[PDB]
Amino acid sequence: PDPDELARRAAQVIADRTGIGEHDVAVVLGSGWLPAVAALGSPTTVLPQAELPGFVPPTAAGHAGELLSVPIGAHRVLVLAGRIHAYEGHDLRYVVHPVRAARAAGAQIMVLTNAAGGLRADLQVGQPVLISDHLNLTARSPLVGGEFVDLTDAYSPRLRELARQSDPQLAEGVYAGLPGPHYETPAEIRMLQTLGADLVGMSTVHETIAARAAGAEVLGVSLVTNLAAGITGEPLSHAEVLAAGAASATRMGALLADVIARF
Amino acid sequence: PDPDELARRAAQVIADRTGIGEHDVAVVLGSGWLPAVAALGSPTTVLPQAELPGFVPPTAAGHAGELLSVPIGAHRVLVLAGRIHAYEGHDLRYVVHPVRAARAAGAQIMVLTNAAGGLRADLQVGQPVLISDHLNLTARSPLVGGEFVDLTDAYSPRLRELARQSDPQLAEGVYAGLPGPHYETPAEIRMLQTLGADLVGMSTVHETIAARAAGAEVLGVSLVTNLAAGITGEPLSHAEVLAAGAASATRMGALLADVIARF
Amino acid sequence: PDPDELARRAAQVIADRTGIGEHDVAVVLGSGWLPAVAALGSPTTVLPQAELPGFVPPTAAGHAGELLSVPIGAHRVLVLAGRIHAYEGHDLRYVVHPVRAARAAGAQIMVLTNAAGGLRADLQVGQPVLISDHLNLTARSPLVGGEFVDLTDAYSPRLRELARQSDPQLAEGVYAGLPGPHYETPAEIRMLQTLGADLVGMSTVHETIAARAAGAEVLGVSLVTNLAAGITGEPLSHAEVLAAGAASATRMGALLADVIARF
Ligand code: HPA
Ligand code: HPA
Ligand code: HPA
Repeated sequence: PDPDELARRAAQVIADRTGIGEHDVAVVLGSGWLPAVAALGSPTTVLPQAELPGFVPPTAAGHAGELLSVPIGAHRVLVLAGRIHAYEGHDLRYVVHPVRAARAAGAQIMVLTNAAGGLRADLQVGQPVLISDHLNLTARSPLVGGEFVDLTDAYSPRLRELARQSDPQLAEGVYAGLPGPHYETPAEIRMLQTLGADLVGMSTVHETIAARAAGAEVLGVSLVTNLAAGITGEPLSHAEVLAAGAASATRMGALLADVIARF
Repeated sequence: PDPDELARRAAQVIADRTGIGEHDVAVVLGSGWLPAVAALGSPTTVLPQAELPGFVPPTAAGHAGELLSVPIGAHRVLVLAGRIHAYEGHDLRYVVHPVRAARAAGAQIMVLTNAAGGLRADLQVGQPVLISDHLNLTARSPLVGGEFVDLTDAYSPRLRELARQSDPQLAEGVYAGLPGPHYETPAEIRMLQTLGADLVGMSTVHETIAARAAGAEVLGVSLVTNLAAGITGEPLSHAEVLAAGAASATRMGALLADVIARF
Repeated sequence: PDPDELARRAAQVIADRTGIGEHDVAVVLGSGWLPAVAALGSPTTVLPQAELPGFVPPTAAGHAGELLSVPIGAHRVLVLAGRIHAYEGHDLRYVVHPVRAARAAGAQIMVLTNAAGGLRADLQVGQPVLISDHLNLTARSPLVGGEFVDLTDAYSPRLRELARQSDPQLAEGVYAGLPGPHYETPAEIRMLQTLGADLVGMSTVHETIAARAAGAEVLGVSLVTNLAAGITGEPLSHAEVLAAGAASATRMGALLADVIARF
């Protein structure tokens, strides 16, 4: 039950079931990014997350997602379809366990994807934005002892350059992670603008900190699924977030495959 | 024990005990606002909150307040005398249950009142200020699943206009909700000024988010009970907060009755 | 088990074991400040914190620190060697219990020391900085009822003047307390700069609020152990923090002894 022990055990199961000793990249799919899977490549192995140690919070029954093993270029990639966010009420160890288990299975790069509100003038709905840095505004950490991790270049600049070779149209921005699940007030958005954020969302920051803690590099990719509250007046809804996710799914899947191949 | 089930059950008790099928407005009284009750109108039914499902946190014995049924104009109003704030240590479901139960009893408008420190130059002690928007600075939410609520116009502009017809002297401002129960340092107040806040307090933000989630409109009213730490130098105390509440009680009760009548 | 009852009981043990009815000053040593003890003075009594009521969180076995009784000038000083921070996962009552117990043993002044990242241009590694005020950015409080404490001059200006008589080179600054244990991103540091912070760390804010709540004056002293993330590019590590602590230990111990003597 130490998160690191269940991570090791998950990796044993992954290697055993896939035949693959080392998956060197992993992908965590954001809200609304699920339809991008087909466009990533064809999975050779599909593992229910429930059949893997440490993925499911002990209580609250509910059909977790899948973990896919997908060849992308010269990489074997672990793709996380379905995830748990802090707003679900479970210990952060479940929010970040996929990262830790992927790391234990050999992932040296974590591609952490999300749905985000755009805060910056230039941003359009459907636009992918690389994460240059983050503001963790949750007052929490997935780390528990005296485990001090340096977050300078938490979002690898070189993976960034790598990504922009694949799509020179890729802007980058600072992502603010909030608890959710309520969206923000217009006043809260003006505040985030003041604090230096370009993107806003309810995930990612803990996955990033756990990745860094475990020694992996991180590429962060936001899909702008809406403009942030108050910027245009358009109402925010999860259905609208899923809808933007699904409209951009072939683009996102294709982008991720090209970038990952380039690693 | 689902908060929505205890809300429904509370509403059954309310309708049964008051004879009133639908209370279409509710009022949550702020710290120090208790003496305003007399001035709201005469209650036809008084219900100990302890006799209502879901109001009292299982543990920590202590004499909760009352829920009053009060005719105000063409409305039957549920008035909450006594409440629980997050600084008490209980699950947020108890902080917001009065809102949810009022909603289940038919309230389509929640008048959420509070005591606040004034951050903006123009503000005087004893002055009521409408809440135009809020900064939730608690890192928490009363919502728990994937329950995504849009907080654009969380504080109904039209209820605002409505209120100002009753008292054209009503300024409005952005309210920052903090955890408490310690008051703020002068440095924290300068920070809140930078973040765009006009008012500061230890309640309200969760009641507002739960209201919106449940489909009610919100009118937020702050009594400025003191200037925020560092602005004038005057020391902050709860006795001083209660004292300002009590000095302004007839004014506040009268204001609320007039505004509510106008709904 | 009320924190105040275990505080009283700890003070009974302290007075019994030291022979000293009243220790009028206490010192809480920061990360990396442990080697400063020798330079404070020679302890007359050394008490394992485990032998004192309320210091150790019920679970998670681990060798706590010591509480030392040290004559410094005309004062008997309680010196805390080893402490618990919020990032350890324990209830805040354990983070602040040393303050409360010291107060119950007669401490009217708490010298709260820490390791901090420097955010302001002028700051050098190894430099002690007095805390003029704080930003509590944890979304938490060590206070639990309706216990409202005014934090105006939480860091006694007069103790400040007192300290600067001992070392006229002492700059002062606003300290931001964050949860940790991950260090900050460069974007988070630019945000803290915007919010008015000069120093950043993972302790102190709760000890200060508990001190004030209990009626003690506070002197806050940060050792700048590194420049904050992104300011110079230098990587942050706990080993580097301990190393700066140890290099500055004789200076810090000597400074504290001189200042405390002057009280
Ligand atoms: O605007 C947003 N805010 C918070 N989370 C989100 N997830 C998608 N869009 C948003
Ligand atoms: O100044 C304040 N700060 C926080 N809460 C308050 N409640 C009344 N006044 C205040
Ligand atoms: O830079 C810092 N940030 C947070 N905590 C710290 N403790 C020492 N230095 C630091």
